[PDB]
Amino acid sequence: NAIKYLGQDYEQLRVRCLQSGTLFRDEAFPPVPQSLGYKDLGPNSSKTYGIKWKRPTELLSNPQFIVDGATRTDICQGALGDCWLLAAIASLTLNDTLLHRVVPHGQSFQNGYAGIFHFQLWQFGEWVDVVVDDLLPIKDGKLVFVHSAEGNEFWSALLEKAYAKVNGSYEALSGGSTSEAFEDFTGGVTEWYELRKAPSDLYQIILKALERGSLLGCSIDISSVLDMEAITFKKLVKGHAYSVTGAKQVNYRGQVVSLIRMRNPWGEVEWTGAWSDSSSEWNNVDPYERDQLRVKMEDGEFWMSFRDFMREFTRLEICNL
Ligand SMILES: [Ca+2]
Ligand SMILES: [Ca+2]
Repeated sequence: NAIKYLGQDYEQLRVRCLQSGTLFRDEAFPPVPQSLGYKDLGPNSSKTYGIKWKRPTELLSNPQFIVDGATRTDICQGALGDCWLLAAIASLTLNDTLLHRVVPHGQSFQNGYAGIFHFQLWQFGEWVDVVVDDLLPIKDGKLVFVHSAEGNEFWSALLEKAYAKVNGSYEALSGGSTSEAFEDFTGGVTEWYELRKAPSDLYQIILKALERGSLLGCSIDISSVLDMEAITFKKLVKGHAYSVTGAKQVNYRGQVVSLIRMRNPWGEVEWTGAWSDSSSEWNNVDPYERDQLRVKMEDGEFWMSFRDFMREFTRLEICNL
C-alpha cells in the first residue's frame, strides 16, 4: 500500500467533506497563482491572462473521470511544455495493471463525490498516494493544460495536476525527461538508446518490451538550440516526447515489413511519410491487418516503418518494470 503524500488521507478527507456537505480544498496545492507558476506562468505573466480555477462540476452538468476507458487519446497537451510527462502517461495507459495503480478507477464526479481525487506515483523509491482537489486551470471555458480528446473526461487533467503538485507548480512541469515520468509511473528503470548506434536486434527488443508492458518513448534531438518543437517537413516534431505505442510486422504486397507505432502527445500533427494514416502503403497490406492496425484519424498516433523510425528519430527510451 502507498504512503500518503504530505500525510494527506484521501478516504478520510473525502468522507469528512462528503459528511460536511462541502467540497475539498487542497491546502498543500491551492487554486492560486503560485500553483500555476513562478515565471512564464508567474503571477504577473501575460500567459496567465484569463486563466481561472474551476472544478469540472462547475463547467459541465455531468463531468466524467473516465470515459470509454483511460486511454492514450485522453492525453492532449495544453499550453505547457510537459510533453515528456504526457508521453509517459499515454504510454502508461498501455500497461493495464500499472495504469490502474497510478489512476485509481472508480473515482467519480457523481456517487461519493466531494471534490477530491487521488493518484499513485512512485516517488524517490516508494509509491505515494497524492491527493488533489478538482479545481483545474481553465481559460475561455476550456482546460488550459492537458485535456482528453473527450471534453467531458478529466482523469488525465487531474493526474497532470497531481504531478504538478509534487513538482510545486504547473510551470515546474515545463521541460523534462520522459524517463523520469516513466519511472514515476512504474518504479521501473529506463534504459536509453542512441538510435544511430543501436543493437541489430533493437526492433525485437521493442517488440518484447511492448508485449511485457514496459513504457516506451522516443524523440528527435535538437541541436539547433531554438528548434524546440519545430515541425519537420514530414510533420514529426523535434525536441518533443513521443510515446512508442506499438510495433507489428505486417504482410505487405505479399511481404513482411516491420512497423512501429507512436503517438504525438499533442494529439495531432502526424508523420506524413510511408505508413502514415492515409498513405498508399496500406492498400497493399492484408485487409485484416489494415483494419486492425490502421486508423484514419488525426489523433497524433501513426505508424512508421522501423527503417524510417531509425532514420528520423534519435533516441528511444524503454522503461522496464
Ligand atoms: Ca477516455
Ligand atoms: Ca493518426
